[PDB]
Amino acid sequence: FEGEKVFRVNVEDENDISLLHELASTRQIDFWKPDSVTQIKPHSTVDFRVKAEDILAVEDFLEQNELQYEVLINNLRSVLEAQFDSRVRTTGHSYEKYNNWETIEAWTKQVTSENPDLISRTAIGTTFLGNNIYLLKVGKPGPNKPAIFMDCGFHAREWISHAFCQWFVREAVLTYGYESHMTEFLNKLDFYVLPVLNIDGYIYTWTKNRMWRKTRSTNAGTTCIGTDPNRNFDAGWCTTGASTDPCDETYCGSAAESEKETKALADFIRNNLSSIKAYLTIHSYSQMILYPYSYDYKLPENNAELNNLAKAAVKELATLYGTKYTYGPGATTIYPAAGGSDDWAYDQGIKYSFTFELRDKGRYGFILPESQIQATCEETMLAIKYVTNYVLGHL
Ligand SMILES: [Zn+2]
Repeated sequence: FEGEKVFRVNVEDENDISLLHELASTRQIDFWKPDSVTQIKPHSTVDFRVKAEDILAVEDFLEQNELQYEVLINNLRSVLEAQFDSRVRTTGHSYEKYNNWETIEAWTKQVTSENPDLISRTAIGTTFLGNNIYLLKVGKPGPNKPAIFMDCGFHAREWISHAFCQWFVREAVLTYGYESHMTEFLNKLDFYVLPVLNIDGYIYTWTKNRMWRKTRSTNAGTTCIGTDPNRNFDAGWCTTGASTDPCDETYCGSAAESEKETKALADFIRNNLSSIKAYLTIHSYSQMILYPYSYDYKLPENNAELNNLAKAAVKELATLYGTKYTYGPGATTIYPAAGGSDDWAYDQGIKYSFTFELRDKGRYGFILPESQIQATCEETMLAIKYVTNYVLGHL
């Protein structure tokens, strides 16, 4: 990644959109925000990574076509080399470092072993490569308990999301019995926490390509690997904002739930639907709380409720470090995109369904340094606990 840059471009009108589409047809562009040229809406900004050999051609294109831009990251190599800046020295698990899959997997076994009265672990299925997909149930044992479901690591490169699910579990077990809200939460409900969904992809970001997003499944008739798991669910599947080309980063897959990982998640949720009252899915970056719908311009029946809940959660998050989040329906932040898990869960009857996009706002983008894990998780905890308390009181 030596000499690679990440650009941000201001798009005003449809002319700017088709210009970016033409640029992306001329050079290989890795869209960071949103996920593809096809998800770009008028009056927004767009972030994308450019290869070293393409920097001058891209800059020339932006300048001569009068697209206003800035360089977010001047040398991606420098940012990548600076990501591992944790002051915690150890080769084992740390909640303040990014942990590889072998380490996270060992952590799921250990944290469960150490806290059997608060945590149980199951494997809800296996990935394309045969890795167990672990799910942790966090709560004091009891009958007929409602549940909140939270997943992290849909997208391989969004490392802060995987880190957050681990932090959440730590907070649940260490504050139970000591902080009144968490104590009430674990007594009355369970959290189902899926710390990494896209395990094969996550491994790939550690071993071969830090910028990988998709699953690692094969596709018929092409060398292009993987499906976008957040375009693989049965929600207006593959009708908008995605791609039928396996070589695209938003490939919807060969069918809804074609991926072992997404099928395992959808099966678990269907099998547990009477219990699950909220669905929370954790991503990065851009500091947003989004709710349905993304697949269509239509609004959910309880739009006013979801908007108010999102507003309150965003305000609660800001109380800690002043971090600013935006919020709203998915289809107001990007061009409509089909096949999302938050939309799917909502259409199953789960009335509280939210996507969280964590820090930052583009300074480091996906490559958030370890030194920000703690503050990111701390403030995010406030929003999650706020949503939990709301859900508990609105059963
Ligand atoms: Zn994501």
